[PDB]
Amino acid sequence: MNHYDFQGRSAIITGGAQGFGYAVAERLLQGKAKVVLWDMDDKALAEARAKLEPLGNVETVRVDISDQSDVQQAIEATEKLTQSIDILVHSAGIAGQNNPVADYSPEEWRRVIDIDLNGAFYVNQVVVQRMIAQNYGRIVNIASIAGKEGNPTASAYSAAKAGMIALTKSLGKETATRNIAVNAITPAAAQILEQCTQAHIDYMLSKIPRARFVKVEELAAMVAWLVSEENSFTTASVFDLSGGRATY
Ligand SMILES: NC(=O)c1ccc[n+]([C@@H]2O[C@H](COP(=O)([O-])OP(=O)(O)OC[C@H]3O[C@@H](n4cnc5c(N)ncnc54)[C@H](O)[C@@H]3O)[C@@H](O)[C@H]2O)c1
Repeated sequence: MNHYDFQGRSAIITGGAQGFGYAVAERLLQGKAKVVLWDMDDKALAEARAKLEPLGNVETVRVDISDQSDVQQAIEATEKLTQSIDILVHSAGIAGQNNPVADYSPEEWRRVIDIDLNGAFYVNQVVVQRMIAQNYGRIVNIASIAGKEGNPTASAYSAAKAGMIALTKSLGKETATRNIAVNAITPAAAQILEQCTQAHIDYMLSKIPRARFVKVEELAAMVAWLVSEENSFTTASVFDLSGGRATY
C-alpha cells in the first residue's frame, strides 16, 4: 500500500456520505487531511461522520449542489471550519432514468443536467476562487465512462458527464499558470447497480475487459494521488478507471 501525505491540507468532498466520496474521504483521512463532507442527505452525513471520526477530523455541510445559492452558503460555512480550502473531489450526482432519446422525459433531462453538470460548475466556481487566492489547489471531478462514449438510453447522463469533462479542460487551462491542478476521472460501473437485472449486469461486464466492476478502493487510491502535491504538472486531463474498456 502507498501513502499519500495530506498534512496541513483541507478537502471538500461532495457526495461524501457514501459511495465514491466516502471511500475518498476514508483515504484522505489516512493522509491526515481535514475533510469536509458535502451532501444532500443529512441522515447519511450523520452516519458517515460517526464511522469516520475514529479515523480523524471530519466535518459535514448539508447542501444541494444543484442549487447555486445553497452552494454559496456551503462554501462560506466551510470557510468557518478550515484554515484553507486545498482539495476538491466533486462526487455528487445522480444516475438518471434510462430511456431512449425518442422517449426521454424533458423534466428528467433538465433534472440530470442541473445536478450532474450545472451543479459541478457551481461547486468548481466557488472552490477554485479560494484556490486562486492561495495559489494552491487540486481538483478531481468524478465523471464517467458515459461522458466519453455516449451510452445508449442514457443520453442525459452521458451529455452531463461530457460537459463536466469540457468544463474540466477549460478550467484547467485557465489556471495553468498557477499551482492548481484540475482533472477528471472516468470510472466504469461500481459494485446503485443492484437495481439492475442479472442479464443487464452481464452486458455491462462484457464491455469491460477486466470482467469486473471497479472497487471503491481502487478509485479512492487514484483520486488520492491526483489530489496530492506530486500531481504538480498534469492538468486539464482525463484519467481513466474503466478497466480497459475506454479507447481514448
Ligand atoms: N457507482 C457507479 O457505478 C458510477 C459509475 C460511473 C460514474 N459514477 C459517478 O460517481 C458519482 C457518485 O458515485 P457513487 O457510486 O458514490 O453514487 P452514490 O449513490 O452511492 O452516492 C452519491 C452521493 O451524491 C449525493 N447527491 C446526489 N445529488 C446530490 C445533490 N444535489 N447535492 C448533494 N449531494 C447529492 C448523494 O446524496 C450521495 O451521497 C457520481 O457523479 C456518478 O455519476 C458512478
